[PDB]
Amino acid sequence: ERKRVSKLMAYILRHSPEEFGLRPDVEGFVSLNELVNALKTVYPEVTEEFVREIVENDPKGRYEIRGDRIRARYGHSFPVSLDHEEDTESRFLYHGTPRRNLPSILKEGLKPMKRQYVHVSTDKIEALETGRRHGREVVLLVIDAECLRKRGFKIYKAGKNVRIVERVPPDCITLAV
Repeated sequence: ERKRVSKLMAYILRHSPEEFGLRPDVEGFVSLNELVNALKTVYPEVTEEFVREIVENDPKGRYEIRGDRIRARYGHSFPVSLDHEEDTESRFLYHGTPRRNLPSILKEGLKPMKRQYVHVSTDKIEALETGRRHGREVVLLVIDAECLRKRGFKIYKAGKNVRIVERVPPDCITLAV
């Protein structure tokens, strides 16, 4: 039940709020009341406290509540003005992806694709688990974070391990494992 409701929250908060009549503010927030009411049209037993539980217990840091408003911290496919802190300390960052994507990435770098930002991770396991969602022969990309910063692509702390960055040029990918 938690996972099914969380997946619908991510759909609403990252991709298609307008399908439920919701319009996030410029920071990506909708009111908690609005979200609960939207979830109840699919899952009527859902309550504000069950959503609050999902947010508190989420292992990746998917969601953020500020008072009576809630957003997804990352993953959006519509423009959002996020106020996340910059990651200045990480030396290496990681991105897992199916091997089938590697030829394009070596030419183009990582691109945000359908999302606003490229997503990477401080954590090798999480990076690989993310890649495995997409396919079977996952490669672990090692990314030189200082290479990104030097080129004006600041990295932001979007989640426990999740990091977002405008893009990753291929010169900043040091290894594919």
